[PDB]
Amino acid sequence: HKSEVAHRFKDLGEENFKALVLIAFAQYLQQCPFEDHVKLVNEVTEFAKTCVADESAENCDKSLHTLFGDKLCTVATLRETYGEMADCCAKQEPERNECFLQHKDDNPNLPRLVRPEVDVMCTAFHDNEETFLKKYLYEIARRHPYFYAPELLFFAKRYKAAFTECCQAADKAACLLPKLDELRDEGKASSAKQRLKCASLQKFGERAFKAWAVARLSQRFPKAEFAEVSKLVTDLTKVHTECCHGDLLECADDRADLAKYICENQDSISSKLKECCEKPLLEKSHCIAEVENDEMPADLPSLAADFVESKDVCKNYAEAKDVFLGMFLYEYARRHPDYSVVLLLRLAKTYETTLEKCCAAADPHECYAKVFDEFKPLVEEPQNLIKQNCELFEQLGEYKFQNALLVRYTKKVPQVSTPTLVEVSRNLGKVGSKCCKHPEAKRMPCAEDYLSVVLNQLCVLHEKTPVSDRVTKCCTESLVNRRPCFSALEVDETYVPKEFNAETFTFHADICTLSEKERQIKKQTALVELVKHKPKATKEQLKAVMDDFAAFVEKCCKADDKETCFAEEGKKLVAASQAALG
Ligand SMILES: CCCCCCCCCCCCCC(=O)O
Ligand SMILES: CCCCCCCCCCCCCC(=O)O
Ligand SMILES: CCCCCCCCCCCCCC(=O)O
Ligand SMILES: CCCCCCCCCCCCCC(=O)O
Ligand SMILES: CCCCCCCCCCCCCC(=O)O
Ligand SMILES: CCCCCCCCCCCCCC(=O)O
Ligand SMILES: CCCCCCCCCCCCCC(=O)O
Ligand SMILES: CCCCCCCCCCCCCC(=O)O
Repeated sequence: HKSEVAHRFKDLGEENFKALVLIAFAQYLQQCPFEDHVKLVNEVTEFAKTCVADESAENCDKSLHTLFGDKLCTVATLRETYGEMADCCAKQEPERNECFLQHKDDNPNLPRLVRPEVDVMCTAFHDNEETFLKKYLYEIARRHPYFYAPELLFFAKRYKAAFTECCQAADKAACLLPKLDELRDEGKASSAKQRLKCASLQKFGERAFKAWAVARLSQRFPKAEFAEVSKLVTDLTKVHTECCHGDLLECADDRADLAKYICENQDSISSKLKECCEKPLLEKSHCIAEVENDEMPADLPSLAADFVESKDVCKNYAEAKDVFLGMFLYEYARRHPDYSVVLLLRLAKTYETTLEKCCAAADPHECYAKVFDEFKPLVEEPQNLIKQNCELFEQLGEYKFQNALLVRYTKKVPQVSTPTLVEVSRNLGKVGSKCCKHPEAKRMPCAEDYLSVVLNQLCVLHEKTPVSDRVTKCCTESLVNRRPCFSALEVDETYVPKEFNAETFTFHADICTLSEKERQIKKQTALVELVKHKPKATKEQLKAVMDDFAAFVEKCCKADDKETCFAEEGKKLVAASQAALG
C-alpha cells in the first residue's frame, strides 16, 4: 500500500488502533509515565488521520518501522532513562529496529501490581472507565514486553466486561473477584506457553517443533489431507520462529497471512472455521487458534495396513524418513483427539526406533509385526494416572486433595523450598478440579495443557534457585519426557530430616481471623515443615497429628483468652506430636 499507517487505521478502527499503539510504545519505553504515552498515542493517531484523508500527505508513505522508530528517537529523555537504547537512533533501518528489539527488558524490576479493594476499583471504573482500563493496559504491557499485543487487547476487553457486569451486582466482590482470578491465571498461563514454545524451539530444534505441530494440527483438522496438514506445519513453524524473534509487526503479518490462507481453504481444512473466518483481521488468527477440533471422518481404517503389514514399509520409510513418520503421526493423531500431543510423540518415537532397528534385519516384517503392542502401555500409563488421581480427588475434594499431594511430593523432593512446594501442590490440585470434570475423551489434553503450565512454573522457580539434581534433570529433558520424569520421582531415601524449630510450629490467634486462603496456606506450610522434619512418618501418624492440630485450632479460637490457649495448648500439641512421630 501507499500509506501503510492509513491502511492499518482503516482496517483496525480508531479505538483498536489507539490501544495497540499504546501497548507497543509501552513495551518499548517501559520506564516512561502513563501521561507521556497518552501523548505519543494522540500524536500518532492525529498523524494517521492525515494519511487517512490523503495517502499522499507528507511522510504518510513511510514504513511503519521507519515511523515507529523515528518517533521513539524523538523522546527527549531517551538517553537519560534508557542509556544504551538511545544509541540505536544512530543506526539506519533495519539495523535500528533490530537494535530496539535487543533492549526490551523482560525483567524490568518494577513493583508488583497490587489489586485494590473491590469498592475502590468499581468507583474508578465508574469515574473514568477509559483511563482506568488504559492505565492498567500500560502497567501490564510494560511488565510483559514480548506478550503479543493483540492478545493483551483481547484480555482488556474481557476485563471491561467483568467490571461492567459486576460493579452493578448486589454482591460486587462475589461477582468480580473470581473473574479477576480466572483472567489472571489464564493470562499468566498464556505467557508461560509462549515463552516455553520459544525456548523449546531453540533447544530441540525445528524438526521437533514440526512433529508437535503435525500432531496438534491433525487432531484439530482430521479431515484435511496430509499434504495440507504438512503445508500448515511449514507455515506455522515460520510464524512461531518469526514471532519468537519478537518483532510485533512481522509476527502480526505472518499470523494474518496464515489465517487468510486457512480461511480461503476451509473446504480443505475444517468445517468449524466459518465463524472465525467472518471476524475482522485483528481477531481472526486468535479465533482459529482456539477452534474446537473438527469431527473426525467415519470408518477410518486401522493403521496396520500402511504401517505394519505393507511389504513396502521399509522402502517408503527409507526414501523420506521424516515424511513417512509425519504420515504415521498424522494418521495416529487425527484418530485420537483424546490423547495428549506428547503421548502421540512418544508413539512416533517408538515407531521410529523400531523401523531403524527392524529395517536393518533380513526379515523386517517379522521384527516389527508386534510394534503396536509396544504402544499399549504408553497409552495406558497416562490414562491410568488420570483415573487414579480423579478418583482420589472426588473422594477428598480440592483442599484435602492438595494435602495428599503436598505430603507425597515433599517426601519425594524435600529439598525444595516450602513456599514452592505449597504453591505447586495447590496448583496441581487445581488441575484436578479443572480437568477431572471433563469426560474421559477430553481429560488427557486438558491435563497436558495445564500441567505444562504448572510444571514450567516449577522448573522456572527451580532453575533460578536450584536445589535438587532430580528436578533439574526432569526440567532439562525433552518436553516429551518432562511429565513422565516427574511421575517417576521416588521418596528421597537419603534426605536428613530437618532439625526441629520451635517457632515453625508455634501458632497464634491471628489464624482465626485470616482469609480462608491464607488459613489454608498457613496450615499447608506447617504440614510441609512437619514432613520435612519427620519424613518417615506414616500416613496414620500424620493423620493423628493433623487431627490433634485441628482440635487445637478450633478450641483455642473459641476460648475466652485465645492468646494463652495457643501458647499453652500449643506447647502441649508439639510435645505430644514430637513423641507420636519418632
Ligand atoms: C491486560 C489487561 C488490561 C485490562 C485492565 C486490567 C484489569 C484491572 C485490574 C487489574 C488488577 C490486578 C489483577 C490481579 O492481580 O488479579
Ligand atoms: C500475565 C501475562 C500477561 C497479562 C495477560 C492479561 C491478563 C492478566 C492480568 C493480570 C496480570 C498481572 C501482571 C503482572 O503483575 O505482572
Ligand atoms: C512432517 C514434518 C515433521 C516430521 C516429524 C517426524 C516425527 C517422528 C519423530 C518424533 C520425535 C519426537 C520429537 C521430539 O524429539 O521432541
Ligand atoms: C504498531 C502500530 C499499530 C498498528 C499495527 C498493530 C499490529 C497489528 C495487529 C493486528 C493484526 C493481528 C493479526 C493476527 O494476529 O492475526
Ligand atoms: C501463532 C498462532 C496463530 C496462527 C494461526 C492459527 C493456525 C492454526 C493453529 C492450530 C492450533 C495450534 C496452536 C498453536 O501453536 O498456537
Ligand atoms: C515441588 C515439585 C515436586 C515434584 C512434583 C511432581 C509433579 C508430578 C506431575 C504429574 C502428577 C500426576 C499426579 C500424581 O500422580 O501425583
Ligand atoms: C494433579 C493431577 C491432574 C490430573 C491427573 C493427571 C495425570 C497425568 C496426566 C498425563 C497426561 C499429560 C501429558 C502426558 O504426559 O501424556
Ligand atoms: C514435631 C512438630 C509437631 C508439630 C505439631 C503440629 C503439626 C501441624 C500440622 C498441620 C497440618 C494441617 C492440616 C489440616 O488439618 O488442614
